[PDB]
Amino acid sequence: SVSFTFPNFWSDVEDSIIFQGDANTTAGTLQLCKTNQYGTPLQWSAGRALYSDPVQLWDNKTESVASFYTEFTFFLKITGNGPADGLAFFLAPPDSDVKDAGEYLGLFNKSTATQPSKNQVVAVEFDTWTNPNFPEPSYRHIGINVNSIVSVATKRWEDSDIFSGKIATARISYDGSAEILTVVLSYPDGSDYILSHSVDMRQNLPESVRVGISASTGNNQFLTVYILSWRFSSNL
Amino acid sequence: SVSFTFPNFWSDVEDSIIFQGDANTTAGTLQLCKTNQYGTPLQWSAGRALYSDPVQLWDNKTESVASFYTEFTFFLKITGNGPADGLAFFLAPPDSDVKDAGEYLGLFNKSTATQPSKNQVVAVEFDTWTNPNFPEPSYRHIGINVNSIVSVATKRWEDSDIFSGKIATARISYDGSAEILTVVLSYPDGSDYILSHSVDMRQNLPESVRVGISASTGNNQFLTVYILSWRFSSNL
Amino acid sequence: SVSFTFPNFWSDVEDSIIFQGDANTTAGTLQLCKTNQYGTPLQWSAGRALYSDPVQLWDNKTESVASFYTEFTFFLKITGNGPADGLAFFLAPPDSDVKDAGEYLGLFNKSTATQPSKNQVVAVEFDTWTNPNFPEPSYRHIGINVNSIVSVATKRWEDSDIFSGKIATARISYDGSAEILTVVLSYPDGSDYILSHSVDMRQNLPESVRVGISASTGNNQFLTVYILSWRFSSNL
Amino acid sequence: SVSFTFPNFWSDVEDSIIFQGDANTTAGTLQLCKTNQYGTPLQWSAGRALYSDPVQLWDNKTESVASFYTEFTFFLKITGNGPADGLAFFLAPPDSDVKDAGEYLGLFNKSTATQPSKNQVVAVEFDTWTNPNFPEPSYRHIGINVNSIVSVATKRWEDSDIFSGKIATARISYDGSAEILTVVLSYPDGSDYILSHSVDMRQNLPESVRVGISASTGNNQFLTVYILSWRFSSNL
Ligand SMILES: *[C@@H]1O[C@H](CO)[C@@H](O[C@@H]2O[C@H](CO)[C@@H](O)[C@H](O)[C@H]2NC(C)=O)[C@H](O)[C@H]1NC(C)=O
Ligand SMILES: *[C@@H]1O[C@H](CO)[C@@H](O[C@@H]2O[C@H](CO)[C@@H](O)[C@H](O)[C@H]2NC(C)=O)[C@H](O)[C@H]1NC(C)=O
Ligand SMILES: *[C@@H]1O[C@H](CO)[C@@H](O[C@@H]2O[C@H](CO)[C@@H](O)[C@H](O)[C@H]2NC(C)=O)[C@H](O)[C@H]1NC(C)=O
Ligand SMILES: *[C@@H]1O[C@H](CO)[C@@H](O[C@@H]2O[C@H](CO)[C@@H](O)[C@H](O)[C@H]2NC(C)=O)[C@H](O)[C@H]1NC(C)=O
Ligand SMILES: CO[C@@H]1O[C@H](CO)[C@H](O)[C@H](O[C@H]2O[C@H](CO)[C@H](O)[C@H](O)[C@H]2O)[C@H]1O
Ligand SMILES: CO[C@@H]1O[C@H](CO)[C@H](O)[C@H](O[C@H]2O[C@H](CO)[C@H](O)[C@H](O)[C@H]2O)[C@H]1O
Ligand SMILES: CO[C@@H]1O[C@H](CO)[C@H](O)[C@H](O[C@H]2O[C@H](CO)[C@H](O)[C@H](O)[C@H]2O)[C@H]1O
Ligand SMILES: CO[C@@H]1O[C@H](CO)[C@H](O)[C@H](O[C@H]2O[C@H](CO)[C@H](O)[C@H](O)[C@H]2O)[C@H]1O
Ligand SMILES: [Ca+2]
Ligand SMILES: [Ca+2]
Ligand SMILES: [Ca+2]
Ligand SMILES: [Ca+2]
Ligand SMILES: [Mn+2]
Ligand SMILES: [Mn+2]
Ligand SMILES: [Mn+2]
Ligand SMILES: [Mn+2]
Repeated sequence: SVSFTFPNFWSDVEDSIIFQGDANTTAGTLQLCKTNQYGTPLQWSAGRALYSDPVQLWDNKTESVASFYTEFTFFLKITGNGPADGLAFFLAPPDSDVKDAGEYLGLFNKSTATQPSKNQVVAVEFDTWTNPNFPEPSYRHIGINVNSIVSVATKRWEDSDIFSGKIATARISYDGSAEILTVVLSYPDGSDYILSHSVDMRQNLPESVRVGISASTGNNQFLTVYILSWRFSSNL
Repeated sequence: SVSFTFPNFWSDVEDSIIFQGDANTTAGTLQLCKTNQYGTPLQWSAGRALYSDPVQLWDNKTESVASFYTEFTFFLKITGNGPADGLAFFLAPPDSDVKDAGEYLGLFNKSTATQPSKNQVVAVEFDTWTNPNFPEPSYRHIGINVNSIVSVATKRWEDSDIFSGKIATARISYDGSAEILTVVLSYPDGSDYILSHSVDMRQNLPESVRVGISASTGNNQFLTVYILSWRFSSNL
Repeated sequence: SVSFTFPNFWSDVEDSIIFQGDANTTAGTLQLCKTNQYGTPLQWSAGRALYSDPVQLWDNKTESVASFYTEFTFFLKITGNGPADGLAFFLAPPDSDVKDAGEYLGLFNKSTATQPSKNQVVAVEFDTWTNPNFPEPSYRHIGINVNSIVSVATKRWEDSDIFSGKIATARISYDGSAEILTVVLSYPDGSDYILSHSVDMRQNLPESVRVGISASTGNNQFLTVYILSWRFSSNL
Repeated sequence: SVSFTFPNFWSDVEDSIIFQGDANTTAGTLQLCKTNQYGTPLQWSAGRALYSDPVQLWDNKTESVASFYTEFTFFLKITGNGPADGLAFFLAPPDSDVKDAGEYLGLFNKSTATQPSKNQVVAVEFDTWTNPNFPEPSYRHIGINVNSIVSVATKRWEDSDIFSGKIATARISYDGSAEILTVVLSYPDGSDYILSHSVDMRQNLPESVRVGISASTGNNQFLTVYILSWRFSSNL
């Protein structure tokens, strides 16, 4: 059983959050990627914020899988028409470090991003940029990734919400018995996105893992991701 | 596309909410079942609060199913050791009225509660009382009901949370493409319940329906359910 | 050095709040005056909710009036054009009990309401009814009462806010050194009422007092006051 | 009759807020003074954020000082034992620009900071550093400044709250009729600071003024002030 709550990141979350890549706290929020003194986000950057304590995903001698829930708010600071690349919530082995930037969201490497058998990561992505390098929706989208940058299921993410300049609330749940991952993205306006898909953690990740949030950028400099709050709870 | 938000029920929600059975507003909240002048809940009562506007669940000539999300907070005013019977969120034909009280949660009739083919209702229940009349967990529980008072899937609901005297937050989502219903129950302490199950609305409900919240009581008078807030959104 | 916080009144505030007259808790709120089973407020009723623990207002040889701050939210459920009589925050001797209803706000008796030397109560009133019995604004108003139902200072209270059907936030502060009482009434719309006046508690109240909120009604039955939250802190 | 509300500073408040000195927005907040790429605050810096629209303070032949109320939250990011210099809310002529840093809080010049007749500024200061250059409390404090860096009235500000690492809420009100300025500083823990003092804006400021918040630093580099939200309303 694991749980934590960050109403904000004003306190010294140093002894509770592992910062990878560019990740760090900025004025009570988590800023995954670096910006210059002029507030302009740097190109090809990546960062991740992983919770220190590990999570018992499942048991082998019991085959019993754990359930978990996470909720976090984020703001997309967009100053252009081509924001990239987005952010993602994810689970990975405790020693997993930041990977490639750009379309890989700091989760995979260029060489194996499309090879599930060569990865150990499950994530829900909020993709603000359609990439031609591999198969994916031609529109902004939300998706569930199982050991691959190519989502197993996606949902269209409206630009009116992406460029809304409003605080979004992401909720992700997983029922260990049913083996179902669900994501709900909500905007203060009146729009909710719902995406669910069956996924068995036992065949995609080790018994013990860490949870975190990742973000990255490519050539454009029109986007900076900020996480305002974050809580999580898990039960075997 | 349908959506609404009730941060509270202080306003005159008369021209937006259909009250069934005992249901009504009480000091900014929805109180489904009646209590006396001494605050004591009456026995064998039932009540439902349905949103006026109908929701397009699915399309026949398109086979396309809609997705929706709902969130609401509730408080369990318990004054004894045997609180019953609980509450539930549900979807049913627009002309569906309150049914039997007690273990039926105002959703089914005594005679057909266990006969799916004789019902038109999908619900997520928060059952505070184990009934011997039909099969169900011997402990307090949360469940998904598909045209029957006998849940297709359940999750244990800890008494420490039920008798916590705290405001609970219920979240229910449905992905029309994946045909998955998910429920998350959260307590300000640090406990989250997650329950997901595949369910196809097309074979359980008509194209157009109404959403609502229901509650009922039996012989005991140790429980009074109050809904503090409620919002919903749906998209075809 | 006394302080307390009530984010709501869902818990059993029995062993912390002294209920006088009709006062009691109702669905997470404080309802000072009673209503029938039809939700209709009874005529000529009065009620007060005083915090159990007494507050040290001042001292003699020590010479040091205590400072305090209190904040609370309330809703005016109005169903007619003649709401009466309103509510008030007050300080009085620990053994002070509810007084007369109607225009006296449960704070004074009919025979001495206009005689300062015969009373022991300082209060901030939110008067929704202009009375001709004694001098007072011919319009709804907010006021500072020092041992009298006749305010020493008042501020007009716009009807657009009174019948707004929105939750109001009251803030009352007192600087024991400057001997100044300040009241600020705020509405979510965009209106703030400010009223300050010099007042020396030492010559109007005993060294030890209790703080509370009261309300009352007269002939009309168009108003029911509800207090949703309440907090207070003091320092000698 | 001017009013504005900033629940945060995530939006482009460019066409609503005049940034002076180092002031600017940082991740949804206002950062008055600059910090390097290492998050270290620069020495001897100053910045102010004034609301664009001017406020009508008072009139002559009309005789009617306007009343106003303002509320804002701020966080003191402290990394050392000598945080300086603090922040302040103020009113000054519309064309007033940032002044000297250090102990002057960006509000006065070194040569005239102690000369009321040479200044046009009324403010509430939150001084985290006792200066020996001029008379002031030998302990951290809150104060009301009338055309001088030497407060006419002050209140001790406990270090437990200053180094608390929690978000503080400041509330400032002014009754134009009573000519009374009141400040209330509140911490989520359970401490409220109250300070009131008589002040006539008519003899200290022009008929039209601008309101804002300022901050500054000296030699030490242990403090960085952040304003998370800010709202204000006024009425002639
Ligand atoms: C406020 O109302 C409550 C209603 O609950 C009163 O307490 C109840 O009193 C009845 C008997 O009159 C008991 O059967 C209940 O068990 C009590 N309820 C609780 C929660 O204890 C209470 O007396 C009223 N307070 C005042 C001052 O009249
Ligand atoms: C919900 O409760 C309200 C109580 O406010 C009921 O309204 C009252 O109804 C009675 C008759 O039943 C009238 O005499 C009163 O004038 C009504 N009160 C007000 C303020 O108008 C209402 O009937 C209840 N709703 C339902 C569906 O039962
Ligand atoms: C506050 O900082 C912002 C940083 O964004 C400054 O505005 C930027 O100015 C640079 C050039 O110096 C431009 O490339 C950016 O496009 C601007 N950003 C935005 C959002 O417009 C701004 O000048 C600073 N304000 C002050 C008073 O110094
Ligand atoms: C996150 O940002 C902070 C900025 O506050 C970094 O802390 C500074 O690190 C430099 C050296 O890298 C030190 O000289 C400063 O003294 C530090 N500042 C403070 C206030 O202690 C921190 O290094 C960053 N964390 C990571 C993992 O990069
Ligand atoms: C014009 O298309 C761009 O070509 C680049 C090589 O010339 C590169 O493929 C780029 O994609 C990269 O940047 C975008 C936008 O910033 C995004 O971050 C991608 O993930 C990243 O690979 C093409 O857009
Ligand atoms: C002692 O068991 C009770 O027997 C009753 C008949 O004598 C009846 O079955 C009752 O159940 C009813 O009340 C409970 C508790 O209030 C609950 O509401 C059930 O749904 C309702 O059927 C038995 O508990
Ligand atoms: C018909 O008007 C009533 O006259 C009374 C004397 O005959 C008395 O003034 C009464 O006022 C009372 O009711 C109002 C409205 O409820 C209010 O509560 C007053 O405080 C109360 O004295 C008149 O309505
Ligand atoms: C070494 O102490 C410094 O002496 C200065 C004169 O030589 C001056 O008093 C200085 O104070 C300055 O820095 C502090 C801390 O940052 C504060 O900002 C004061 O306002 C500023 O004048 C002393 O630190
Ligand atoms: Ca992409
Ligand atoms: Ca049951
Ligand atoms: Ca009156
Ligand atoms: Ca100083
Ligand atoms: Mn993608
Ligand atoms: Mn059940
Ligand atoms: Mn009055
Ligand atoms: Mn000072």
